Amino acid sequence: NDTSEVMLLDTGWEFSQSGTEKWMPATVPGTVHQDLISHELLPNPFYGMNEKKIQWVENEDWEYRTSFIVSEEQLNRDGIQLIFEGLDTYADVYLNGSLLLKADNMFVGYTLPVKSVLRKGENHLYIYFHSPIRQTLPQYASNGFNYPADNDHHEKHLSVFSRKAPYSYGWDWGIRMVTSGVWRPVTLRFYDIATISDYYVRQLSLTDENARLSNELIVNQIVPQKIPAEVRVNVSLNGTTVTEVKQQVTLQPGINHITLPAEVTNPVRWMPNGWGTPTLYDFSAQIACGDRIVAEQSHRIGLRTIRVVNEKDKDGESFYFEVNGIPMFAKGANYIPQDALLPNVTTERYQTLFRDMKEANMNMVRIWGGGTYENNLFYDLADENGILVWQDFMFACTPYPSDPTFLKRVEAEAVYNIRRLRNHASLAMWCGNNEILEALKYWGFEKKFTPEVYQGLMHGYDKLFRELLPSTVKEFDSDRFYVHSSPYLANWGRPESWGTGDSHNWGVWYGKKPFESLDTDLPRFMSEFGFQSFPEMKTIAAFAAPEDYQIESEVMNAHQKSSIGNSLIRTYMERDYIIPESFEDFVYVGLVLQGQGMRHGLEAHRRNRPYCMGTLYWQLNDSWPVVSWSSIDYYGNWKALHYQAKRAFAPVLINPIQQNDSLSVYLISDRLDTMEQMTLEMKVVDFDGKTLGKKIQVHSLEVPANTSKCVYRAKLDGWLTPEDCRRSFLKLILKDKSGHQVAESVHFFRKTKDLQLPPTSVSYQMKQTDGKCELTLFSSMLAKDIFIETPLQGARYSDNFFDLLPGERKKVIITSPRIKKGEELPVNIKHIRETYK
Ligand SMILES: [Br-]
Ligand SMILES: [Br-]
Ligand SMILES: [Br-]
Ligand SMILES: [Br-]
Ligand SMILES: [Br-]
Ligand SMILES: [Br-]
Ligand SMILES: [Br-]
Ligand SMILES: [Cl-]
Ligand SMILES: [Cl-]
Ligand SMILES: [Cl-]
Ligand SMILES: [Cl-]
Ligand SMILES: [Cl-]
Ligand SMILES: [Cl-]
Repeated sequence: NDTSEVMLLDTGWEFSQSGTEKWMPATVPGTVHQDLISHELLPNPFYGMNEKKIQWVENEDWEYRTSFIVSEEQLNRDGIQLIFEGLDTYADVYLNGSLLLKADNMFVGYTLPVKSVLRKGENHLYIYFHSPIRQTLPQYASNGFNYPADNDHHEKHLSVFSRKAPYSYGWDWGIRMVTSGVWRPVTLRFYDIATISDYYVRQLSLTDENARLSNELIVNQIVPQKIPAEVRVNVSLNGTTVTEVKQQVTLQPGINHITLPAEVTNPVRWMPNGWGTPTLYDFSAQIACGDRIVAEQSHRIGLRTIRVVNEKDKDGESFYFEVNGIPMFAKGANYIPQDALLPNVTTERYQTLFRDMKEANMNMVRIWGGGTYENNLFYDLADENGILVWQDFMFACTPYPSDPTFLKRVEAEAVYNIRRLRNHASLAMWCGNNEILEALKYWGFEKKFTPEVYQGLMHGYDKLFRELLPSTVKEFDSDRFYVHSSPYLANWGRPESWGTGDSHNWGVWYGKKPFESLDTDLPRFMSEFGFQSFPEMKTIAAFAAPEDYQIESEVMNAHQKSSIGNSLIRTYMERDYIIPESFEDFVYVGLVLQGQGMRHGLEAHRRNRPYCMGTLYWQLNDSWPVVSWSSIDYYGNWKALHYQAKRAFAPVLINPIQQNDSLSVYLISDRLDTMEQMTLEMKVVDFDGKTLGKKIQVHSLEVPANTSKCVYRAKLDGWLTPEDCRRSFLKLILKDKSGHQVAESVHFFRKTKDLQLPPTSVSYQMKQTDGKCELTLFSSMLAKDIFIETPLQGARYSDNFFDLLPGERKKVIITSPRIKKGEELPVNIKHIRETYK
């Protein structure tokens, strides 16, 4: 609500491969690749072997153009700014014969004063995008060594020279699409007197009784006179004013700094997912000049404390988050770009992914440093879903340059994004990079370079990650934690270091260690651990013809970038499952495997609180159709791992853990309230539905807030025979004093491959309407790890990848806007015994 007028330059753009004099319609925001696809000038880059066929684009320059009209009335506004929220990457901006800007950083928004260049009538904007490959060949040639960036899929590692999304050059789950273009919106704003260049709501203090805020405004006045104004900040909640403050000023030409204190008595705090409401106040700053509101800016603000506790202690060095005074065990995942082509990621897709996180009970997401600083919508959704955000700076897995020019470019992206993000309730901490010091010290790299260059890399590390970035956080976001790297010291190979900070476990997967190692190999905080899976068949069909379905085939090694890939999946599967003959059935067990194995680790982490205070698995999501460590595939389909993470992160969890022919049962709660007079009930049930022995009852159980506690141990010997352990399972239920159920769990006493699973039909009734299909499933005998498979991309399930227990009916709701009444939903139910003879 101000007097400015904004024109979106988001239609009527054209592009041209440089020097062909051929122009065609473009979509802006967008990418060169998508503009080509859309005129059938590229094949589907995700389909089959098209990866090799699309690389040529990275070697060309690309130009974009648009025309707009400006009226005499508009040209008579005091000020007119052209805003680029993003240019990828080396971009020459020309308006009406003027070079406005030589852009050189994908991660920076540019605000350009243009009134003096604009013309009544037609106006011509041209943007020239230099190939970031050809732009940096001479830079590389001058360097006289290749930076060891193995995820840059090219002999010459040119990524490290450019402030560009690292993953664009490739990665061990990624396609190489080194694209260009106007990747975020272009707006022209026509205004009077000034704009608000920045609005920071700085929390000075927070108690139950009062919140103290400093409203800090930078106002850019574009007229040459002194202008009396009143600054106003309105604090509102759900449309109702809570407090109003104002301040007389006389704005000077150029930058003005304005500071207004405001207080909220009896503040309603922002809570993370699980602990209550993620309450957001509306803070609105207005600049009023007489009758007219010349500038306004708002932020949604959450009133909370977040402290990162990173202190020497008996165990080494703690690493945990205290939210509103309470240690909060972190439960979430590492997030990567949702697409090879970032502007194709829509509002719906961002909303669905946060629905996926919130429904799996997560309270944290790490924006890993080989992606982007996410758009404003991402942080807004993290705010309104109660997800803490761990923000890496966009450096990952290689040393980077540290020359003055390079540092100046990084300082600019750090100041831009810190100011862009520092008003979000969700933002919890900054991290300098992903695994750069680990890589410098341990991946070797030392053996690859002269000592001279090595020493240059080591001092270069300090200049960027221990000086420039920490000092910048201290200046612009002084109450947020910064750490130079994840992991900061813990090395997976060095068990003595595990008590010290966050860990990236590479024992599971790279080191081939069994999932069971995660019960003994305990970190203070798991920032990264993971396991691959092939995605389900409807997702393979999207990139592969039926001809092409094989475990180490051509396209199934092309769709794996890790190279050890498909082999590790078979090696791990054989330990716990019978390997099926059919590709389809192997795909299904592979989803089950990744699910069970990772859930086991996620449970170990919560079980070992307080020693361990969080787990973020690698990885939530995918950028394209591919074999990856994801829990959600590129089309939004939940793998078994997503259902399993949800189960393992449930606020109260019954965790039966069997080691050394003994069972222990823990009760784990992340609730803020302590539960009293609880009963654990267990009974041993055979795969036919017959109870073995008596129900076991443990009464008088306290479940204190934010603890893991053991409530029952029993040696297996004398309780069940080896034959029994292959033939039955443990059913566990937790109930309050009044016998109402608050949690259940199922426990198997042997590896699935060692189970005597009876042959069985899962039968179902199906009630199908618009958008919806309600299945009632039944099997008189145990059906293990059932997978209700439909060919409908993106279908959501109330539940899936669960055991259907003997005799016990189970309701499952499947939903999709594409479910039409009368076209019966194709449904194929798989279970483990079905996969071998
Ligand atoms: Br201007
Ligand atoms: Br400006
Ligand atoms: Br000032
Ligand atoms: Br955006
Ligand atoms: Br060298
Ligand atoms: Br530091
Ligand atoms: Br055992
Ligand atoms: Cl504070
Ligand atoms: Cl005043
Ligand atoms: Cl040397
Ligand atoms: Cl609960
Ligand atoms: Cl176990
Ligand atoms: Cl329940």
